[PDB]
Amino acid sequence: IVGGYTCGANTVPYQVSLNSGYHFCGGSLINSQWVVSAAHCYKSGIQVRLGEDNINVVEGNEQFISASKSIVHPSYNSNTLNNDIMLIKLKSAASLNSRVASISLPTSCASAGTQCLISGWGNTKSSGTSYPDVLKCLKAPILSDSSCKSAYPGQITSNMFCAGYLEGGKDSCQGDSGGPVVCSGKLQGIVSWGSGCAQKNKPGVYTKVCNYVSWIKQTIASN
Ligand SMILES: CC[C@@H]1[C@@H]2[C@H](C(=O)N1Cc1ccc3c(c1)OCO3)[C@H](c1ccc(C(=N)N)cc1)N1CCC[C@@H]21
Ligand SMILES: [Ca+2]
Repeated sequence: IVGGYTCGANTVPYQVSLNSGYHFCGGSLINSQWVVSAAHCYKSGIQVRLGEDNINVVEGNEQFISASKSIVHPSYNSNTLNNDIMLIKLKSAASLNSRVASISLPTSCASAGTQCLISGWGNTKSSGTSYPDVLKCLKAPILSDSSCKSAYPGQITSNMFCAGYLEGGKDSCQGDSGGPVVCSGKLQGIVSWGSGCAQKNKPGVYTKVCNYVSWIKQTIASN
């Protein structure tokens, strides 16, 4: 997260760290046995880490749970990043509490100007790599489709939206991928891609989760 603020420990209880010996992606807990992340975060050997603040220190409230399966959207396209979403099933159900909790799926898509909360443990600088220990937070609005498509002509599908600041200086970045964009208490986005981080006129692009709710529900029901 570039230009954000320290969330505070366990203030974002649905936030997850995907770990393979190191943090590589975020995710969101959507019930006690399933996580939503980005398709481009796919790998084998994923451990899900719940209840984290400092990812480098065991502080209490952590639960480490292996992924038993990862389900990349079958129409995910690695070139265009269309359908950049993946479901992860936990080996065992998480123990839900004040500090470990699920986030609701949306019943409707969010409109432009909706202010959202984006969080993660990714890079906090644009040019240069500085990773935080603790979870960072950023408040950012959803941009209009017209502004999104003028920023990234020809690259924006109906399954994507832009959020952030055209003036720059505030954005998600490397390591934030697959993390949550939560607006009015519902999961509306997944950190997917962008052009650098926090560059002027290059806002972040996010998977539009409201387009996948039935897929999510049908997939979880059958697995
Ligand atoms: C694996 C994808 C990679 C991903 C994300 C991204 O931007 N990519 C580049 C990419 C790939 C294909 C594309 C694309 C961008 O635009 C159209 O098609 C991602 C990324 C980069 C920048 C932001 C951001 N500024 N909000 C958000 C996510 N990077 C960081 C680490 C993983 C890598
Ligand atoms: Ca920790």
